[PDB]
Amino acid sequence: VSPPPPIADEPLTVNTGIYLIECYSLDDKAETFKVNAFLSLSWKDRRLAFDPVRSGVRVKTYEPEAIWIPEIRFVNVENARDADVVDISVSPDGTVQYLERFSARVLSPLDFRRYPFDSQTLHIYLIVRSVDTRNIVLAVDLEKVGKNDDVFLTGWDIESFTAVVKPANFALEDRLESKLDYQLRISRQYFSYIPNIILPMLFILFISWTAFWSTSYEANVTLVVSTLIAHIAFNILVETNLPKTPYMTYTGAIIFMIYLFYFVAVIEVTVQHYLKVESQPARAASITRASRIAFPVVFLLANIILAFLFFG
Amino acid sequence: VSPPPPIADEPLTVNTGIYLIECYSLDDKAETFKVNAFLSLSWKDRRLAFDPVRSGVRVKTYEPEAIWIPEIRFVNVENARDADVVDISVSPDGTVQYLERFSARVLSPLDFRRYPFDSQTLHIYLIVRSVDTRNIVLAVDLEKVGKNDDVFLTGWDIESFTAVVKPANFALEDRLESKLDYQLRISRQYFSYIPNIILPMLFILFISWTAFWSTSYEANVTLVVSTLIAHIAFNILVETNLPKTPYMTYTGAIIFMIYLFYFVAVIEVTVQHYLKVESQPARAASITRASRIAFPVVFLLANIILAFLFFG
Amino acid sequence: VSPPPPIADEPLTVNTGIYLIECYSLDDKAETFKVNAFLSLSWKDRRLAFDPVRSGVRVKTYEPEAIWIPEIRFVNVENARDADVVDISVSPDGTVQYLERFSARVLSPLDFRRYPFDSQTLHIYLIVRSVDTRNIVLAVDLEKVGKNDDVFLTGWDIESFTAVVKPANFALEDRLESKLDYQLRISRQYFSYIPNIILPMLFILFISWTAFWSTSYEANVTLVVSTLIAHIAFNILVETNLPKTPYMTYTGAIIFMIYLFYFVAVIEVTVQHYLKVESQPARAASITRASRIAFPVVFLLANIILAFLFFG
Amino acid sequence: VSPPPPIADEPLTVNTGIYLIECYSLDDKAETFKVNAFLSLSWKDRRLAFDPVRSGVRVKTYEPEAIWIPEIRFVNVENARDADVVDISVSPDGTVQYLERFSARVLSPLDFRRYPFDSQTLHIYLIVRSVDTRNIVLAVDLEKVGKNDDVFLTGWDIESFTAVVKPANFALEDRLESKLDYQLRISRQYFSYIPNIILPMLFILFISWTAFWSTSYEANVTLVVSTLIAHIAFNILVETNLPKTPYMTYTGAIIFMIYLFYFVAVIEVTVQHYLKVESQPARAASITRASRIAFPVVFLLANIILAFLFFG
Amino acid sequence: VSPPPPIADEPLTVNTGIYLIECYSLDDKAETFKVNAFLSLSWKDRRLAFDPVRSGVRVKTYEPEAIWIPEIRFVNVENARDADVVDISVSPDGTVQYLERFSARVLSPLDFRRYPFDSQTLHIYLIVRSVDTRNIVLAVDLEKVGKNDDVFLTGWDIESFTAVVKPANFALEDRLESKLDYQLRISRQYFSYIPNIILPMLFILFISWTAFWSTSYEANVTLVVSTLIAHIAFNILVETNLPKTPYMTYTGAIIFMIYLFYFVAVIEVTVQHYLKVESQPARAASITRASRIAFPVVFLLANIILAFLFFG
Ligand SMILES: [Cl-]
Ligand SMILES: [Cl-]
Ligand SMILES: [Cl-]
Ligand SMILES: [Cl-]
Ligand SMILES: [Cl-]
Repeated sequence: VSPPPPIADEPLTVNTGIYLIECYSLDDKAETFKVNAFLSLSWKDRRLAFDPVRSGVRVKTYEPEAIWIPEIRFVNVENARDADVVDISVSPDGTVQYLERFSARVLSPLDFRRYPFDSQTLHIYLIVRSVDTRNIVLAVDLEKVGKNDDVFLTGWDIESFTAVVKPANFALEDRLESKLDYQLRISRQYFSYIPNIILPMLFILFISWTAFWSTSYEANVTLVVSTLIAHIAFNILVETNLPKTPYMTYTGAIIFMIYLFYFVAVIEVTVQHYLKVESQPARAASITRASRIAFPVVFLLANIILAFLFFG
Repeated sequence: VSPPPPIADEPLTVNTGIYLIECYSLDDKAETFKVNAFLSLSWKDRRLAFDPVRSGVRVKTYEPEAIWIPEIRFVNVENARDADVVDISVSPDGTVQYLERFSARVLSPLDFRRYPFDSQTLHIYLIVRSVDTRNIVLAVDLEKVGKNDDVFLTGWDIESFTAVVKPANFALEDRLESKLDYQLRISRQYFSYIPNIILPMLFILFISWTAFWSTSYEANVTLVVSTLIAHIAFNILVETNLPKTPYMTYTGAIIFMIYLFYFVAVIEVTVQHYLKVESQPARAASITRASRIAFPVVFLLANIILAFLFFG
Repeated sequence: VSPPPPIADEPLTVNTGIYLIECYSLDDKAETFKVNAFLSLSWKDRRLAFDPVRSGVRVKTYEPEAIWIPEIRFVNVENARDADVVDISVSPDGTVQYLERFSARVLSPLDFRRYPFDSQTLHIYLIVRSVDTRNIVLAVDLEKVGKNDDVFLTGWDIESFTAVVKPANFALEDRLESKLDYQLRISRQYFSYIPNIILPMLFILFISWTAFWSTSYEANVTLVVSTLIAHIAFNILVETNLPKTPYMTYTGAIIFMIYLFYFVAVIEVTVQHYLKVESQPARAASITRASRIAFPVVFLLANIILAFLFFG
Repeated sequence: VSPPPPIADEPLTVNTGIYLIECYSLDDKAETFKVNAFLSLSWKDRRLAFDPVRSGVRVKTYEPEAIWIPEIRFVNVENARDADVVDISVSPDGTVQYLERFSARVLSPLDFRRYPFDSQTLHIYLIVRSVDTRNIVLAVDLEKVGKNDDVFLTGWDIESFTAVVKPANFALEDRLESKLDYQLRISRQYFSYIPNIILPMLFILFISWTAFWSTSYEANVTLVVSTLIAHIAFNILVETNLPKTPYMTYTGAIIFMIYLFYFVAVIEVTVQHYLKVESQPARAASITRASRIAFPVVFLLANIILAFLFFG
Repeated sequence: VSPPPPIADEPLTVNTGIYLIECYSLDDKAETFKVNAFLSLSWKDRRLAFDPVRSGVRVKTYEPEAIWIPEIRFVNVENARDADVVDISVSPDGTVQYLERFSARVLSPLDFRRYPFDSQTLHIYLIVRSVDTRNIVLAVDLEKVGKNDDVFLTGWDIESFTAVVKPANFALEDRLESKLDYQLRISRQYFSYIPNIILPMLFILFISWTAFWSTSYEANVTLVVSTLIAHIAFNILVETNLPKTPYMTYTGAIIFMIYLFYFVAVIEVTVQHYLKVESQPARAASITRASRIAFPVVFLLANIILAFLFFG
């Protein structure tokens, strides 16, 4: 119909609230997730007031096409939400209670600096646009914000679901707008990464390090290059999941360090064989004895330094 | 129109029933499946009673827009169901029979602790919301719950399809709700996993174990590392299907144990060669003779212990 | 409007017919295909009879919303068909001719016991439900069943498209139903499988068998294990297409037999080297000479036996 | 409303024309492509004639629901086209001009006998069905057939877009139909295939051929088998794109020939080693000297013969 | 209703403007992206003028079905946009302000000549078609063109979003059309490509180059061929992302050069062994000493020349 008119100049306040039902399909590469929740709205319309005694009823039920309903939209969605109306009720003083169930796909950036052990915050933005006759603002109803106990995300742990009470008011396309922020905090389940990726990689590296206790050139070459091939296959498998980022991450640094270590091991084997052929066995023995202790200690120190750099 | 009014205060009872027609597209990674079934509803509306003699008919046929129909919704669905109405009939006393055919996608968690030999239970939740004038509850009609004989799931065996008679009543968004639980029990067909994965892996391990009957260092190195590469390829192929879980599974433990065994075999080969070079052949012979018996027995004992731990 | 009334008690007969236009997207893993065809219906309604002389016309054209049309549904479809009405015409005696074009996705199980050389039968089920005032049955019009000459399936040969004349009548949800069966017979084009998979595998096996003409342990080990790795890669590539079945197939048996042969070849090489080291060259020579003839003959006999078992 | 009536018996002629705007998503495996074009129709309706002087206008604009419009359909489409009406105008003599923009997915078979250097023809079929009162035929308007200059297909070169003027008239479902044929000629861009696939394969084969200048059995075995593994990986990568066909193609023949060459090279190495061990060095030298020249010449001759067979 | 009439002959001017909200899903292989933006339109209709004093209002709000709205379409879209109307307001003099929010998928070609370090320009075309009574042209409103500060593309850096003020007027299908061009400039984030692809490839090549400091034929063969296999795997992984182009790119040239270098290294190893066997050690020593310096210098010079050719 038409937005309600003020007494003198006051803005119209709409109280909102979101109750989560389902959360699924978190795509790391596309930075998307899908949601299924309740949307609650409430405002005051004095034109709908009635006398309970004369009417003989306490609550009046309306239809969406029979009264004025504010237009609320989500900002970071791929398309408009698929919503259906559940209930509309009017109090004797004119207060309207609105409820609906929707479904939508949300876009939200992610941070991968600590990819196996990272935490993320997902954002949902609600906006309303002011009409040429009235100014509309948004508020938060704290008793209508929550989530179901059966909400589960495959691979993540859900911590909290709150909202920022203070809205943001600005001007866009020669009109005023109000924005609300709903935040969902999640943590990644990293248990499966240890025995699936972390430990076999260490085993393969330790297997490659056995060339320092041998003097056969062909066996050393075979060991080191074959372990390198296995490392390449594991790196391809891991990289199939991580997206491309404009910064450095923990896993990428570790993989690059492993490549560097393989290169240095090849150089050491080559040097030892060259010295042995040149009839200098003592120097080659000394070099291989040094390397036997040098490689693991440097690996451990570099890993400690990287862990401090990325998590400290 | 409007919900029927009670005599004094009694709640309105709606009898439900689901008859399965199709079941397909069980996605382990997404924890989803698709369904195609009949939905049956029945309640009492005294305002629709008629006299069979005066009307000359026994059953009156209505349209969905001409009478009041309760709003029933599924809880764990990605979107609202696609339904069409099949038949609406009214008995002379006012009893309404409703039938429809729908299609929907259901979300349900799965347990993978015994992944090759596991059984699952799938859940379908039906809910109804009470209106401001009447209270509505849900019931189960046992003669209208069942499934077709041609219902098939690719890779699973269907056991039963029942419903929990007792509903759950609670308060949500300042209104009362009633919930029903439909359970479908399935079992995985594990026949194909044995000759496709289990036995070739054993063959490859046995091939790698042949290095204990040889004294050539290069051949032993080649055998063990190449078998390791084959193991890595098989592990990648198997892991392409299993999702990531916050707990330990049977297959993952077995794979990790195989990696450990390969590492120990490499260490044994390296030790034997080092002892042989150092002019101590008897100690190397003794070690290799011990290992020849030690490896299979330990493998068998560890497999028995793991099987008891996960299935006992 | 309302279903036509009988004279005394006779059921209403609806003559059906399906004319195929397109067939595409046969998914072996999902056991699905898509269709695009014509649906023809015909029945008698005495309330629509007219006099050709008075009206001055021979055929009267109606609209779908102006007369009664029976509700026909497909049983094994994922969703309801997307149909549009092409023509409705009424004969002077009351016979109605109905035509429409639809599109749908069909679910039908497949048998993979002879996967490269198998034949399949696809099923389409038509059902109708009886109303509370009349009983409805289904019939087949043989002059309206057929297919286009340009219907093609990628990888299959289309043989015939017939229908079972006799319908199935039963009771479901306290009402009578009639079901018709349309069958489409197809055969797989197996030409490409021979030079793409069958012959290179034989070449690789023959290459691995060359180790029986050599006495170098390292070369034999390299040959056999590298050919095993190639076999594993080919097996992964083949298995990417075949779904998982609760029974044994031809290809799986062949692959398992090849794995067994590789294991036995490794054992033979190991035995020959062990005998040679132990200063028993005559026994090793005899064993290798025996194996040279033993392996191909056993392979051929096992292949003949398997072929007789699966196709005889 | 109703189709226009003839004077005595003449059929109704509809002039058609298609103007291409976009062409994209050519799927070789599914044999599909997507289109976005204009559809133009024109016919004569004498019931719509008006006097320009009395009306004071030259062109009258109508709505699609206010006049009769023929039903035109595409034959080889997966679903019905998504169309919207752009303009309807009527000339003073009764000639109607119709314009619309649609989008559709087309099915069309492809020929892969010369897959890297092949040319294809894509087909679009337009059909119309005759009503019980009038006969309708199709014609081609040559001034309204064309394509945009920015139409591009990823990986193909567009040559021409014409139409066959002569329609095909036949009887289907007891009615007459008229069919038109629109053809689009395309050519594949084969530039990228040379340096990406063709030349590295030749390099690998030449690398494998170096075993004829050596007398070390182990090195020869390593070279040949490792090059075979690389060939298998390249063949898998190439075959990921080509679909399965009931005939032989150029690429498949070349790959099979390369497999045959690898097998013969293995046999030659094995024979040379066996002769050398048997204290017959001259015969092995002669054989290897012959093979050094024999292999490339036979390869070149076989390639020339295959090229003549497939392209001559 | 009907387009507004001119005074004598002037064309109707429509001022446009696009405000970006979201940009996502840039597919390199399909050459597509998705957008979510505001569309603003403005024109003059003298038939809607009113007197503010008599009406008592300053702005009049209409509905889309109550007034005439020009038909604006996007040219390079896969389907018609999904739009909803936000606001329609009319000034006292007759100026109409129109606003809507849409979503669409755009087709735009890309250039890959400098694929890791390339910049692209994306194009959005707006068109309008003239009616038979009035001529319509398009203009740009510079105060309504812009983008949000939170617009992000995964893997790209957004630089600017402007529009070409001058429209293109031409004739199509016997009517006049006007076209506008909106351009979006983006730059690829190339940081991740260095440590993920560029440096490990250099490490592998350097590892393969170690064969010039050895005289063991078998070890050299193993090193070079295994590094070649690793190169093939890396090349497959890189090529999985780049589409096929009718021209040469930087990455393809580099990969082809690496293949050439591997071939020449194999030839050098083979020559050295052949000379050594023929009792000419000095010539082989000289050749290997030359190659030790020759290979890296030629590699560096070729890389410099290629970089100058593609970027200079
Ligand atoms: Cl929205
Ligand atoms: Cl629902
Ligand atoms: Cl249906
Ligand atoms: Cl169509
Ligand atoms: Cl559009």
